[PDB]
Amino acid sequence: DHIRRPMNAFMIFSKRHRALVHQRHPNQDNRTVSKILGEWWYALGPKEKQKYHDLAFQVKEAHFKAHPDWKWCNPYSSLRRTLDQRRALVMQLFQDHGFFPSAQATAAFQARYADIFPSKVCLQLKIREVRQKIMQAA
DNA sequence: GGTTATGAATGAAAAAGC
DNA sequence: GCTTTTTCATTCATAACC
Ligand SMILES: [Ca+2]
Repeated sequence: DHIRRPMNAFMIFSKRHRALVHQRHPNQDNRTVSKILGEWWYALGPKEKQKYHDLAFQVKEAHFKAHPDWKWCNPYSSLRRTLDQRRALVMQLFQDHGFFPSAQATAAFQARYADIFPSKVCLQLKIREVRQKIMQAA
């Protein structure tokens, strides 16, 4: 039972609305529920979204007040050309199967470009990075 | 300056072993 | 088929890395 990491705005939103999403989608597993929670979080307006950011701020403040000494712990030329190519392909994946493509369509996308994405975690990260970057500019 | 990797909560699905 | 352990989907914050 070490000192945990404080919840962000989304993890607070997930803690509250996860049981409601599972009620409205009972034949879809928890990993798919996480895809729905993220879809709802993007759908919120600045009014309701700021409510959870303000709630996440107080959690961080109380966390430092309770744990004052806690610390947050954890080809070169063709590298940028590769990264730009990876983001462009994930852009096509979203416009072809939605921003939260099914695990099947995501797996088939990985195999179609198995050379560009040498692993599943490399593709999933790029799916999350590109999607989150589009939503901040909306 | 830009990118990668991590851990926060939660829980069905999978793996392990029986 | 059961119980217990391990996977992993999600955004955000962010240190570690390049
Ligand atoms: Ca078995």
